[PDB]
Amino acid sequence: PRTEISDKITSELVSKIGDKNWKIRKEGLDEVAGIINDAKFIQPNIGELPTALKGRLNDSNKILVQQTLNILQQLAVAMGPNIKQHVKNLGIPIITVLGDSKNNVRAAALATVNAWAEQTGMKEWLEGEDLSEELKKENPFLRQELLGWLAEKLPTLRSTPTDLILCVPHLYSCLEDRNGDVRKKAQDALPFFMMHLGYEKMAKATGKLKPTSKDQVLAMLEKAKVNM
Repeated sequence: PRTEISDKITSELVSKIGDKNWKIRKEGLDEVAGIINDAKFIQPNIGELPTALKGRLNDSNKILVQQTLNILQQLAVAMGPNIKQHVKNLGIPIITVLGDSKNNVRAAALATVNAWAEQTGMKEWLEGEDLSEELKKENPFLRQELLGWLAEKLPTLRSTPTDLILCVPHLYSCLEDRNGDVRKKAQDALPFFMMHLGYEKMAKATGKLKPTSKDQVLAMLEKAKVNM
């Protein structure tokens, strides 16, 4: 079977990963990468590792954010579909890294959520309020990347996205975002939202907008109704 590595996740190791000295944090993360690669395939119980890694997704040293993202990629491949058990606790915090100002860090975060989605499908990622609460944030890097990801994943869903409607008010915010790339990605995503929600549901959601915003969004909606 797969190897259980929970007993490798010791108090000593978790303590190193959270140390105040980056060299000791790095030593801890280096060890974790080695443990997973040597096991190759692992059981889903990874002790307190998720708490330790969540704590490094905003490390002051960007190389340790990158190292943590690579370890999260290892975990998806090594654990397989059982990594679904960790999506809400550990996967969603990866989404916040799409808001990094460093292009190479954002790129690694996107690759990481895609590596997980290959194992888990998109259902857990789109369920409930968690993703919409990230899209809500006025970070143009986060909005851009998340809208791009939605446009790519929405036509491939194996389960109806129950809570896609929760993203809609923030999608509409993005249609008028200050950032032009955000506006472009929101426009790209619009028809893929509509394929699941339908026009009337999306048109109803414009009620909460100010009259000027409501007017432009409805016009964008009419045009996407061509592709229906």
